[PDB]
Amino acid sequence: GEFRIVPTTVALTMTLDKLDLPIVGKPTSYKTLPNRYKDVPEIGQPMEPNVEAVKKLKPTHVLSVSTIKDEMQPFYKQLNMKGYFYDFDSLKGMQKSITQLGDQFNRKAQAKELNDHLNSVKQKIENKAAKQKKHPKVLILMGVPGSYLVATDKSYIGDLVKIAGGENVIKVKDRQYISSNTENLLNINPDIILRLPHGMPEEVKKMFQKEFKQNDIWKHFKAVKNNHVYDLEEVPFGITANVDADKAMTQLYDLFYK
Ligand code: HEM
Repeated sequence: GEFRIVPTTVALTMTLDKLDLPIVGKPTSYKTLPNRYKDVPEIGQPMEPNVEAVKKLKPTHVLSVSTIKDEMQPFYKQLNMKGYFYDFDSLKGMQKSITQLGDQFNRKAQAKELNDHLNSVKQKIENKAAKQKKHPKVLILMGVPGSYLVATDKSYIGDLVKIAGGENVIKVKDRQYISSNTENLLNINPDIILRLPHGMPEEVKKMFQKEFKQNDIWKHFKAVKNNHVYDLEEVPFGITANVDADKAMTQLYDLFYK
């Protein structure tokens, strides 16, 4: 009858806190987790939780996200439990996931409240963006340890850019993040370049720093010449949606129009 839930991602953990739910394990993260989970044990990093540690807690439900569904299949196999891959790649997707979590875990009122808040902020920002005369063309880079990718409309940051009134210069939509070389970056004309870090932020920012100094293509971008290359904080600007999308939407709108 009772649920023993283990969220494997920081976004899921913060979502279950907004839903007023207890959990039995939590991800290993450098990020701030809700205070109420201070004492629950860590189960390893989101992308590779410890199979042995998760089993130990006798969970009823182990939760993951759409963004890494394929890379998580072996984990769930070894766990020998049902895969849960909540869509956290857009506001609409996360809204659906929140409703689903509310239904699964008897938190329908709490889910509706959070969804209503996020919907209200989204609508308000989209309303403001509609009234803007100009809309920046935007290139979004997602830096990970060793390399950087380009974010599409299918990624959370892509959705945020769209909501805030930006036009993503990357038009391909079949995956969330694409290689630095999938679309050619000489064929785009962005007003704004956004750089988001992941996994190892310190290493990523010095990597972006060195890339922009050493790869000749960047000096020629007008966003670079006009000082509109922005390094975004991984919190609220992460690799998936999170319940602090209200802050992310508001902050991005304010960066675009100031
Ligand atoms: C390139 C090598 C990569 C490395 C070494 C890496 C490493 C990490 C690390 C260290 C974390 C935990 C950060 C924390 O302490 O909270 C994390 C989280 C995560 N990563 Fe990556 N990452 C990489 C690329 C990617 C890519 C390409 C994706 C998929 C688009 C991805 C998806 C995720 C997701 C969904 C989480 C959980 C986010 C959350 O906790 O809400 N990672 N990764």
